[PDB]
Amino acid sequence: REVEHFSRYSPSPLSMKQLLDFGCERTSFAFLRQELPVRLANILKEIDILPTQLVNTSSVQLVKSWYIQSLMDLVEFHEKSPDDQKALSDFVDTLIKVRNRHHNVVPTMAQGIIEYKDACTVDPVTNQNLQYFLDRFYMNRISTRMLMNQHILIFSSHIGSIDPNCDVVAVVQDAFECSRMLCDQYYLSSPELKLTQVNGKFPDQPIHIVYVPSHLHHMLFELFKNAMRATVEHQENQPSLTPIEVIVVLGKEDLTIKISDRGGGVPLRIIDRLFSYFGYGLPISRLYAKYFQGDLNLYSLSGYGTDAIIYLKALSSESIEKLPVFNKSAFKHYDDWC
Amino acid sequence: VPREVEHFSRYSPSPLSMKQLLDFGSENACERTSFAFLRQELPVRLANILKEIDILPTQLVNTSSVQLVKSWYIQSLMDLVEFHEKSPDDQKALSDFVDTLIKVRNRHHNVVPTMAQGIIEYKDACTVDPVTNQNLQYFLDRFYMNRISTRMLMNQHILIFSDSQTGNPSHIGSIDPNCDVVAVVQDAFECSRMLCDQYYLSSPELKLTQVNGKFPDQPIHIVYVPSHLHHMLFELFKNAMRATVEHQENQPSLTPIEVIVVLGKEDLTIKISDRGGGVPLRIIDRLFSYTYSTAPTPPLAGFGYGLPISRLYAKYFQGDLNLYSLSGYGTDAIIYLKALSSESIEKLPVFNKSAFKHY
Ligand SMILES: Nc1ncnc2c1ncn2[C@@H]1O[C@H](COP(=O)(O)OP(=O)(O)O)[C@@H](O)[C@H]1O
Ligand SMILES: N#Cc1c[nH]c2ncccc12
Ligand SMILES: [Mg+2]
Repeated sequence: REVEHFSRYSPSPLSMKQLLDFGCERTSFAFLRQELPVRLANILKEIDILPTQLVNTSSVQLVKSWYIQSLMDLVEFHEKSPDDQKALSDFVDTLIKVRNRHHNVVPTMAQGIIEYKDACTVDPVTNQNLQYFLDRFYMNRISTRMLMNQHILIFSSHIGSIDPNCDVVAVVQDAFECSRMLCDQYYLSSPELKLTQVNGKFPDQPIHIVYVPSHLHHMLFELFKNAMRATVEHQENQPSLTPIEVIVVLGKEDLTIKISDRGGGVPLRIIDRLFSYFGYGLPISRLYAKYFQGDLNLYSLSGYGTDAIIYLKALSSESIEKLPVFNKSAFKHYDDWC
Repeated sequence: VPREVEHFSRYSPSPLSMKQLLDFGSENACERTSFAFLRQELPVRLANILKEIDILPTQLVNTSSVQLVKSWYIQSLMDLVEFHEKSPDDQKALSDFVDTLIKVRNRHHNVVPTMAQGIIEYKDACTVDPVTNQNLQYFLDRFYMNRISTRMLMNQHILIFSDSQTGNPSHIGSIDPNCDVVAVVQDAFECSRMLCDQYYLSSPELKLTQVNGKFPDQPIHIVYVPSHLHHMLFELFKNAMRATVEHQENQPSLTPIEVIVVLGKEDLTIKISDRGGGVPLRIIDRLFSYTYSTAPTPPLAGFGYGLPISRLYAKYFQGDLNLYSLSGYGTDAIIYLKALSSESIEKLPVFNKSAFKHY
């Protein structure tokens, strides 16, 4: 019942500036007790149009059961007053419970997908719909986790998960070292980092933007793992490893990071496969980039190496949630060239 | 439209590979067979695009420029259908067919500027331009790709079977089976340099590197149409040179344009890198719209055809062209070409229900 009702609302996207300028507990409580059920209900309605053999997997049934229970947990606060202190404190406890309940959503959904794909025939249309759904499902989770964690961290130098002066280069170095450690453990060697930076907006000044560092770290860690693996495997018959070159550029509207390796590249024919849905790190990393209207692209030189590029909005006011909405256009989405 | 247009528009174009075009021009060279194919295929391709011309905005179709293009295509279609009664064994028919292709080629010589002129007028008289009108962008990709394909096929026949039009001795028609990619890069760069020097009295240098992953240390060759490759590189070099000079105009020297040519198992990839300040990601898509240009409309820049037309040439044989920019620093332009001639297959538009739906 509650699912159908709240699915009629459209999600309300927030800017990073809103999350900053705002971060009153009563206001956050009133907003989130409405907004989180809306987002949960919207994606629940989309789960119901997936193939029947996929929805009936124990994994998708778990996700659906968790999301429905969290929606009901949150809807129960609509009968409470924002002035009710126990309700404010219980709301924090409930968000923590919901976050704990959703801790394993990503690997559980992935398990359902893998089980369905391995067991059943998947026509090309269905395969494209699964890509469409998974992008939207995982973006939806990124967004609910973002909002809930903001309220938890603030009300239970950063404003919640947002660093208003994110040291981009420092995140790049941290993500690279994380990948380096795993590369050394597995291969006994790893490429070095050759980093340069260009502050076009503020010449010679350090590069800072408003951003969620954990998101940026996730994107860079995944790209570095892939670039290090490609370098080591492509150059296994070599004494030394070519470095991974990174340039960080702050323009007027955009913050760009380009990661270059000489790991042999990938044929253009199959480059898109890397973004197909464990092999989920790259498509999810692109979701993180697009979440606040950024983007993540790969362009490879098969036989030589690969360039990975992250785009982020440089202005917090333009960093607005990109949210999926279950509406006529979505349902409809589910030969002019030879 | 004439009955011949309606009839032949019902057929789908038949795409060929460069391997076929090569074979049909050398070992499998049979003038009769090429005649039999082209006298049907060229009407089909002309009729298919003529149907899409009819559904353009009435204010655009009625420009003298578009009406002329339509009149040219119809006459060429009629010229070709007149050969449907003749026998391939008729040597006079084969000779007349060559003469007719030369006539059609000369007639279509000014199609691209004529169509572009029409778009310009339709923009001044109605404020409608491909930048904001997705239907016009959609049509122009298909119209220009269609012309690329018909010019390709007719030129192949002319340059192989005509008495006086022999083309390049080392080529099979317009196809170089051993295209020296790096040599075309250098030639295109020099062409762009000469034009850049006339607008700015300076031009960046070329820093070229090459990697033959498929045949290490060997010169990089693929089967390709060098004129098409030259056009793409020339347009991308013009863009990189303008961006570089104007962005570094207060600097004692110019950073070079860096080019890497890589031959892999399936791909030939050319990346052109500049330090010309880059482009905001927001407007990246706008860049590939016909007529979009940050320069005033006039030539070095301003007509806004470089990127979309160059992308058409790349995609014509299943390649691609992308642009990735670091706003505030520079831009990487990347060309992808198929390394195998058997996979270099014509990418052709077809007029059908799907096409009609897009409009
Ligand atoms: N390498 C580059 N660096 C910066 N901007 C570029 C680059 N290449 C293209 N552009 C932008 O894309 C626009 C469209 O380019 P193009 O289609 O070649 O037409 P034109 O060169 O006539 O403008 C240009 O006006 C320019 O603003
Ligand atoms: N992300 C990423 C990658 C960066 N380099 C790569 N080389 C081969 C395959 C994937 C990648
Ligand atoms: Mg240009």
